[PDB]
Formats: sequence, C-alpha cells, structure tokens
Amino acid sequence: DGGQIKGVGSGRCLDVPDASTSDGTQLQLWDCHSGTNQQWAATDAGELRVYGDKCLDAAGTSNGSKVQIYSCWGGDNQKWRLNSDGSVVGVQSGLCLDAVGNGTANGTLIQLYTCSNGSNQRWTRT
Ligand SMILES: O[C@@H]1[C@@H](O)[C@H](O[C@@H]2CO[C@@H](O[C@@H]3CO[C@@H](O[C@@H]4CO[C@@H](O[C@@H]5CO[C@@H](O)[C@H](O)[C@H]5O)[C@H](O)[C@H]4O)[C@H](O)[C@H]3O)[C@H](O)[C@H]2O)OC[C@H]1O
Repeated sequence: DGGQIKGVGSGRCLDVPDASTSDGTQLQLWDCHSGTNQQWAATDAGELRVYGDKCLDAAGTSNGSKVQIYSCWGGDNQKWRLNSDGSVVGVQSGLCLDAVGNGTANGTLIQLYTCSNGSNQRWTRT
C-alpha cells in the first residue's frame, strides 16, 4: 500500500534522491509527488521500507547521524516508532528523524537529532 511521509514544518515529503537504490544515500525533503521514491511502507518489524527491499536506516546513534537508505537486514538502526504526535523515533538511538537546520526547502537533508517539539521533526501519513 505504501504512503508518503510528509514533513509538517516543510509540507515536503521524505524523498530518496533520484530514486536511487544505492546504500548510503542520505534522505531529503522534496515536493510531494506520486513516485516510488516517496512511498514508505511500515512493517511489523518496525521498518520503513521503500522499493520493497530498502530500509530507512540510521548511520549511528549520535546527534547529526545521517539517515539513509540501506538494504533491509533486521538491524535495530532500521527500526522506527512513528509516535501519536508524528515524531519518528529511531529504536536503537532514541533520537528523532529531523530535517537538518530546521530546513524546509527541496534538498534539505535528514538526520537523527535529539527529540524536540520542532515541526521539522513532525511527520504525517503511513
Ligand atoms: O570508516 C567510517 C565509515 O565506515 C563511516 O561511514 C558510515 C558507516 O555506516 C554506514 O551505514 C551503516 C552500514 O552498515 C549497515 O549495516 C550492515 C548491513 O549489511 C550487513 O551485512 C550483510 C549480511 O548478509 C550478507 O549476506 C550480506 O552480504 C551483507 O550485506 C552488515 O552485517 C551490517 O553491519 C548499517 O545498517 C548502516 O547504518 C554509512 O552509510 C556510512 O556513511 O563514516 C565514518 C568513517 O570513519
């Protein structure tokens, strides 16, 4: 089924750059559209999957750690808890999906950051 993951503060969607499938590609915000690189499926294993086999993936547990796509493998850094307030928390890190520098424009990067009430850490949809 899928579903976009749209940033509240930016009104832009969680987007895989160029619809790349390459391990390590950092996530960005982009104007929402119908493509597969903006479709995210939540799984029972706690994942946010794109293209079927790729996972939203935290490269570390520290502030400013890159959020990237990576081949799904079962790691806890590929597990996320989408809260009731729209925060997306990394299970391994206890840090939140965060649009870097409170950025809102196309191309602003996504990272892990200390959970706050910033609108750059709030996301809607499935
Ligand atoms: O030297 C340092 C750099 O390494 C660092 O770069 C970042 C390192 O982290 C990168 O992201 C993580 C990469 O590792 C992933 O976990 C892997 C997934 O693959 C598993 O192996 C598979 C096992 O099954 C086999 O059949 C198959 O062949 C294998 O693929 C492996 O066991 C796991 O460890 C994590 O999910 C990622 O988070 C990140 O992209 C880099 O930027 O930067 C600092 C530098 O000093």
